[PDB]
Amino acid sequence: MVEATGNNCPPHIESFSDVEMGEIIMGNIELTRYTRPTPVQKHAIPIIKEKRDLMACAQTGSGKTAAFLLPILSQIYSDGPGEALRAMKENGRYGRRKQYPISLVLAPTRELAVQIYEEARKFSYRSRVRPCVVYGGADIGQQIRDLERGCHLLVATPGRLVDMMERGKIGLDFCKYLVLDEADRMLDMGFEPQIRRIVEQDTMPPKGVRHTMMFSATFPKEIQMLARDFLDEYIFLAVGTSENITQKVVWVEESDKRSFLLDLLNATGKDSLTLVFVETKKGADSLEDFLYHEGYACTSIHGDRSQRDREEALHQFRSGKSPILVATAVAARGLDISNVKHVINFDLPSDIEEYVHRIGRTGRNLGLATSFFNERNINITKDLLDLLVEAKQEVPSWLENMAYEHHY
Ligand SMILES: Nc1ncnc2c1ncn2[C@@H]1O[C@H](COP(=O)(O)O)[C@@H](O)[C@H]1O
Repeated sequence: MVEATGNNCPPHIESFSDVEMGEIIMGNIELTRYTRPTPVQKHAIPIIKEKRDLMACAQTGSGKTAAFLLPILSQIYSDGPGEALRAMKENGRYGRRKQYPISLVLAPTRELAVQIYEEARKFSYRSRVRPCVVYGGADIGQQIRDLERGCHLLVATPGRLVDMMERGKIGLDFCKYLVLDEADRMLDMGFEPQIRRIVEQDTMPPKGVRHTMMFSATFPKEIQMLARDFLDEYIFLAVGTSENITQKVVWVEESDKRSFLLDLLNATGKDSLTLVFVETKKGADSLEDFLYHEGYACTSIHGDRSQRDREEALHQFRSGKSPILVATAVAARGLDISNVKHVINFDLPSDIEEYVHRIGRTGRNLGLATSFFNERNINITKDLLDLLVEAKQEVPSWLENMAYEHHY
């Protein structure tokens, strides 16, 4: 889970439409095919939309890039500087030869800057904002020519940005959004003097005028001290498994799933915790009852359970008194369940996205996900095949077969 702490902290959201980001952003989100905000996004988006400074301890895989880009671009579209007044300000003797970014994102490496820039383009599509990216280790002439086409949003490595500033190619006078991404890694690389020259020693509006966000995977003292210097009345956001997981997919008819489950639980040793996902609340109650009467210590959680029922279930699971948890996915979202050795998709979900999040509960090191598949699940065939192949897992032969069927 995610915790956010500070004075008057805006509450989190559940979906992108919970804040009014406008039609350009919302249409771009549909093109990007994000369906719901990740945990860091759920917190960071309303924080940024409310114009609050943010210190976020979060890493890659978080969705931290869109967590900052979405609300920043949204604000620029909603209430960015007036076009014509701004052109008067930026038009020199030779035309627009120096650019004045509304938003600056600092990043440690060319590879990270480029990723942030590519995500920005996904969200700046059909808007007035042209993002741009500059980085060390590549021809500067080329970058300067590109800046001249427009950077309302500039992504940059710190050394190359200082170079651009010294050359008079970039002005920070109107820069209203500053993001430091992987701030820890930037300090590790010795960029702090460059960052201080960018932020404190030139023309960037000071904290409380500009809006500032910092992201790092770690939070040492030096980062807390940078946050204190750079951030005004900020909120502290702390976020609490990829290929550590063996994935088994087996063909199981509905009337066979309980028996198949028993065999899986019989092969379980130790105190290994098992998470069993089912489709429905009824399904959860019914399966927990079957297991109890079969002599298994298990518990269950779903949406119609009280907060007390839920706390009691988690207590037994976490002590390992009842080392099998039966859950609907909607019920498991948000609660802390880590040391799961085995995730069982007793029923598969309709979307491969939900599949990925479910199996992400095991091996945060060794982990196992076993999924029961039948005719009800034809619709995820190709996406599941793509996922298995990508993770270098065993692909059932019948799955590759079904994947290419044009007759059934
Ligand atoms: N709401 C979302 N839904 C699905 N994928 C996302 C979402 N937000 C970010 N991502 C993806 O998550 C991955 C890691 O993002 P990041 O942590 O921003 O490096 C990238 O592939 C993003 O495109």
